[PDB]
Amino acid sequence: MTSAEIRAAFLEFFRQRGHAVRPSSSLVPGNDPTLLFTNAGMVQFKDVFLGREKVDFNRAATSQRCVRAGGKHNDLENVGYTARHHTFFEMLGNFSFGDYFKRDAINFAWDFLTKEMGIPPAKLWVTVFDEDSEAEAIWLEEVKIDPTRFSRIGAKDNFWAMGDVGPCGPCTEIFYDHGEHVAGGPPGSPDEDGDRYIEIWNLVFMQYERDKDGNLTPLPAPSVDTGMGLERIAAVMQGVHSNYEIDIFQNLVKTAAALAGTTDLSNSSLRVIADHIRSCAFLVADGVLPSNEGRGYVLRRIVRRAIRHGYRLGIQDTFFYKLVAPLAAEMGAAYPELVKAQEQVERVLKKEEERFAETLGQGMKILENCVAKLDGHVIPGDVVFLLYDTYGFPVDLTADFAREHNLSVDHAGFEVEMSAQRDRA
Amino acid sequence: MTSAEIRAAFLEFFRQRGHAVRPSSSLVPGNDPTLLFTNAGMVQFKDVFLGREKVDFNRAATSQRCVRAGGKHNDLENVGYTARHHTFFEMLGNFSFGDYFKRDAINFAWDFLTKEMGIPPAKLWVTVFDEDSEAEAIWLEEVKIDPTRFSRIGAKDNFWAMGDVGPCGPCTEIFYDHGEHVAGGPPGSPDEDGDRYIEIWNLVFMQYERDKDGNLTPLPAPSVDTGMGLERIAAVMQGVHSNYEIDIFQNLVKTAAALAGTTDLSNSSLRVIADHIRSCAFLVADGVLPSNEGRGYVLRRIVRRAIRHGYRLGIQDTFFYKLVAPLAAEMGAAYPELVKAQEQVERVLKKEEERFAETLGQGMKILENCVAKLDGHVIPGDVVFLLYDTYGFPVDLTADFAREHNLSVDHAGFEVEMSAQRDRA
Ligand SMILES: Nc1ncnc2c1ncn2[C@@H]1O[C@H](COP(=O)(O)OP(=O)(O)OP(=O)(O)O)[C@@H](O)[C@H]1O
Ligand SMILES: Nc1ncnc2c1ncn2[C@@H]1O[C@H](COP(=O)(O)OP(=O)(O)OP(=O)(O)O)[C@@H](O)[C@H]1O
Repeated sequence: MTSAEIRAAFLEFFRQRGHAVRPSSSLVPGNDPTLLFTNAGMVQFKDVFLGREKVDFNRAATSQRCVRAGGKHNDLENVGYTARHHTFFEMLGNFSFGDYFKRDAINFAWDFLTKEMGIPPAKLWVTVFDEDSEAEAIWLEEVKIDPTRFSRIGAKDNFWAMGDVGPCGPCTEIFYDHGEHVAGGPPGSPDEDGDRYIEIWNLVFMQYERDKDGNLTPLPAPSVDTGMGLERIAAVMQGVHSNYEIDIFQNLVKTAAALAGTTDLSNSSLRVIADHIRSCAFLVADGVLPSNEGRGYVLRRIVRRAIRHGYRLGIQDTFFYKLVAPLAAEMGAAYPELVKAQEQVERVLKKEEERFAETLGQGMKILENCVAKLDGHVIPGDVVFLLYDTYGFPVDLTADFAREHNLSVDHAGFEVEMSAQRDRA
Repeated sequence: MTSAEIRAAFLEFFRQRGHAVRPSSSLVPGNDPTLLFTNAGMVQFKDVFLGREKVDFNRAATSQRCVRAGGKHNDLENVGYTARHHTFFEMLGNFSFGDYFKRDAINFAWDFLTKEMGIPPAKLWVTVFDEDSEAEAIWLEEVKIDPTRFSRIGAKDNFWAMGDVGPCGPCTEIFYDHGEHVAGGPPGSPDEDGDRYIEIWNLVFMQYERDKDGNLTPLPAPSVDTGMGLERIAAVMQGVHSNYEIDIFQNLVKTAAALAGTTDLSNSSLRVIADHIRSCAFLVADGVLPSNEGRGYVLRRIVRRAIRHGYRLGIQDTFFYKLVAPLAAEMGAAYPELVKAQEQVERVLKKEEERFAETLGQGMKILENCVAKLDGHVIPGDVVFLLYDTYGFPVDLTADFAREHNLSVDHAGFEVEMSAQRDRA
């Protein structure tokens, strides 16, 4: 089953159950100058959940484009290192605005995974907040799932809050078990962080409200916000362990491999490049341009990290913008604004890669020389600062190179150099 | 080697190296109204490290009484469940106020452990911050420790900051390996939290200054603060795996066993009672009295949790204050104020146990009845609030009973009940 078929089936399943299918919001948040990029389906509905905005539907469903490259939800460093993390991904979500609550949300998700998608329950694993007896009863006594594939988890993973004040409540999560050929343990075990038991669907129950003085009260109309990664469930439905092996990435990875002259289609730097073109092209299409401040600098950082991975692969000629075309062919039916903006996106990414290529090769020679002469395992702060200040290397780009060689960078020493520079500038 | 001999050998070792041996400060912090209790040897010297207070010595050593039962980390819930956690413990520390730095600090610690204490290097394990090449070079190239018993760890465990602003810097830690008979893995492994590799000594290097804007600059006079748990090194030096098996706790546990009429010195509630008399008696000796606010409520909570464990053991008469006498006999030479205050401490703890005994028996009947009839795994919030509001059960005491029966408590439901109560007023 293709990713496009899963996306369409998800939305139709919830439309049949009375959910208004709404378009994805932009990656640039409209009403939040404190959020870098839209990072969940919830973002555009935040004022509805708060009761600050009224809409003519009380349940909705979206496939929301998200980027997690900043804040605590920063998966940029996991890209290329796990089977399950992207910068750009689509979050399939259903929302209840004071309408249904835990019973329907749990039944909707279980019906979709086990009935519409036909996933064997023996491959699924469920977690609840360990103080949420309602969710546990619904799962164990109503749905009647296997209680040996069930974990009760504390507030760090399974209790959610919109902020210090505002709505909060427990969460329940559904995981897919990729089997004994993948390292890792089930949720709650010391090895839960492995790629074997992958979190597929997170259901948030807005149950309580905390006021400015800290009082907790019950929400007058409890609400639901859920989120499932399209790529992870597509991997499940296409029989592969890594998100990068699904249909949606095949043309991207093949094109990058051709541009690098390689047959190693599983190469981690090709996967990084395929991930980064998605976030970079969609970010530009949503109006972000490279810069040295704010949202433009996150875009600049990801673009330049993609260029460096091409350098690592031996690519000698401008290449990154050539992946906009297979991306738009693959995803343009779902995201026509990408097709409409394709030429402008290519021009922005070409220009940025050319700007960085002015200094990349010379900066890489310095780095390679540093590693060759290095006594310890830490690239020194003055070298990091030199690459940043003279060669346009973001610190995290240098650190990404370093980690490929089992090295770290001296972040504190770099910050000391920055402070010394501010005094001189 | 007895705990008192280790304490004295530690202080003398550093006195021989020019350290002013200074007395422990009180458990009640004087110059930090946001800290509940003194939780490290650093606390009384914070203003010296900050340069706000001048002293006639630039290097020092203390055996500091600490309580960690609130705030960050908070080890109250670990007491009785691990070989290594207390509420009250003594932290052996050496301090450099802009004097020596990483090299001396590392050699001082390795000399004390491997030469003064004679601990085999093969039983020790060292961690450094993974960006601290100075610490790594000193250990590996100067001291020349076994590089296979060495871990590079990230900023969460091996980078320290005094606050959002102020001094910060890398840490290096020394662990003792209790061997194959104890579960757990080395620092940095998924199973690092086990009791096999126990952290003995933490060395903090104040190397940088972070300002209100987030900028780092080098500290004008780098400084050192170290801390080593007396009980953990005493277990090592006495050939036992658990803190509760050292000389000080052999006496306390045996006395508790006599009060409970049992020969089963391995009963976990005896270890809890033995730990809690230390925190409760020293807190009272330092002038804290039970109350329903602030520091007095933490004392009240620990006292009442100790009483609840006596109830679990079947103790039928007022008992907790009777452990003050063996505590004073065991620790009174090092802490004469405990001897001076012994009768006052006894009276305070007796009165609190008597005040609580008015309702403990009835509340326990409710709790036992609730457990017998309970559907699910969560004690409901209204029962939690009843036990709190009418029977004087702190929420964490009820939760401590609950986990003994594989149960949790509904904290959010309790807070809802508290808000409902405020509304009725
Ligand atoms: N970086 C990512 N790459 C790919 N898929 C992701 C990524 N982040 C989240 N997802 C998918 O989106 C779903 C919803 O994300 P969300 O962050 O709300 O849940 P969560 O990961 O449990 O939250 P938290 O980690 O903060 O507890 C996840 O269950 C996962 O399937
Ligand atoms: N609750 C406790 N019970 C017994 N010993 C303790 C306790 N907390 C700390 N110690 C001992 O005191 C030493 C110094 O503790 P300190 O808090 O400075 O370091 P830490 O515990 O590594 O800090 P972190 O909170 O970052 O883990 C520890 O290495 C340990 O030997």
